[PDB]
Amino acid sequence: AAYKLVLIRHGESAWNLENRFSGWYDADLSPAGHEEAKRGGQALRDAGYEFDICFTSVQKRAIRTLWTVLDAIDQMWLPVVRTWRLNERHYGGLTGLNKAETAAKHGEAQVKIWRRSYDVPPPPMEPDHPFYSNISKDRRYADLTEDQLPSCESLKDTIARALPFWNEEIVPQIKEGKRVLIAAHGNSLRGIVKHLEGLSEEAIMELNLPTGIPIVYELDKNLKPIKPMQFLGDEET
Amino acid sequence: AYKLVLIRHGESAWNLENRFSGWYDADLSPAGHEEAKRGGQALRDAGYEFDICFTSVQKRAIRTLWTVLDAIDQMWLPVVRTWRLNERHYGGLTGLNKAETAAKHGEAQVKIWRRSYDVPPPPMEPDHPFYSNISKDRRYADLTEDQLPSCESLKDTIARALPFWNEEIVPQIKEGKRVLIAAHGNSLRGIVKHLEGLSEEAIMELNLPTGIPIVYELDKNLKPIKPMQFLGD
Ligand SMILES: O=C(O)c1sc(-c2ccc(Cl)cc2)cc1NS(=O)(=O)c1ccc(-c2ccccc2)cc1
Ligand SMILES: [Cl-]
Repeated sequence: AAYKLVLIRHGESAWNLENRFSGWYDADLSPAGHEEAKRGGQALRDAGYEFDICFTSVQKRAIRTLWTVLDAIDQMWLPVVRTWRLNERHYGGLTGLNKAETAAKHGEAQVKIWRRSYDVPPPPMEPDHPFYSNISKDRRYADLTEDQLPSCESLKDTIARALPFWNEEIVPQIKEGKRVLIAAHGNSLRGIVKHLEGLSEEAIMELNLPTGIPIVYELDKNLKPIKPMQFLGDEET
Repeated sequence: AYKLVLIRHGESAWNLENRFSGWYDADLSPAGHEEAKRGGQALRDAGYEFDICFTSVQKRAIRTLWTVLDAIDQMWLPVVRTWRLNERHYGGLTGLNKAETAAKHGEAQVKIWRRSYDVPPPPMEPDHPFYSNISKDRRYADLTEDQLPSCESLKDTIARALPFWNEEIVPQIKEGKRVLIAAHGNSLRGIVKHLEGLSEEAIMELNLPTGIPIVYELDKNLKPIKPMQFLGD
């Protein structure tokens, strides 16, 4: 095919072990998540993959995933572009709560609604939230407009702010012939896959990308996949 | 009162910093990595904040920057890589230790290369074990035939570093962005010579320490207001 695109979702994070909602909280990879990224990078290396430009988020679990991959494929010299628009979904007032605290505060009915809904956001992250200043006041978002900095996101919102970066910055590079690697998060990559494959809301909500695994798209010149996404790695994985 | 921070990477693998590593893409040794950690330590203790980072395309510098960014919790910063910040290209000497250099070319010629600002070493020829490894490396594929060196005098090195400084770094400094630069001995020499208006002899005598933040305070014309200061204990 004309073009080749590779995606990778970061592995386990420090708060995954605590089953706390991270969202825009900047949790690091756990040691296992780091090893996952090493194995994904080794897979890209064994297949001889070469890239020309990399995109990631401003969250260190994704950036460290990208770094680990670039180390394993000996392409640390590649240009790297970071953007908030590839960040994980913003989980609003749920940020920092674990599974038990979430169920305790909101009830399983409300939680089920948030789980299966495409466009209903979680509560907003208010100024008295324990991570409000940690996230909303982080200088890395200093240049965001008031309507750009979310207090909370539905999956719809997440995709709606990821896809402008895709269209305006990634698509031109792919059509320039550059081999792109995107290292990001479950829900931002969902936005990209939903656009690539023309998936429905239900279908994208049922899609769970595996972690630490290179995802390969073969694309024609209009960036339509010519075959299903392919996972790279040993036969087991 | 702009703030500019430079950091020179530390020790590379296989003693290659005592072997004219130049454009060979040697990785840091564990000790050189530890050095970068200590420098990042120092910067975080001091509460330094950056807005943009510049480095070479060589992994010992890149990994140094990565280690600093990790230590100061600023991995989200934008990073620009450029070959123009590469270490000096030592041509045919690349990879040889001091004894092998003397044995191959003689003490008199080696002293001349050591002390001269504008006499390059001999070119890296196809028989050199690094010739195809460096000259056919994909990251240089866009360089014009005049741009890809086979060897560099110190003069050459500074001459290709300065256009990047003037065209890319200066405008960021003038916008008030706090710049971090992680690079190599001789490209950083280029920056320092331009900053302090040093002479050729002076720049050849200056030996920047490794793994230590080097802090510059510049006025509205990018002229240092005081000597460079080092960050540590
Ligand atoms: O079970 C399920 O898959 C989901 S998804 C979901 C949900 C999705 C979107 C919104 Cl906005 C709100 C909620 C709720 C549940 N149920 S849960 O028991 O309360 C639960 C709560 C947290 C976790 C967790 C585990 C690791 C790291 C971080 C969090 C797992 C489960
Ligand atoms: Cl980077």
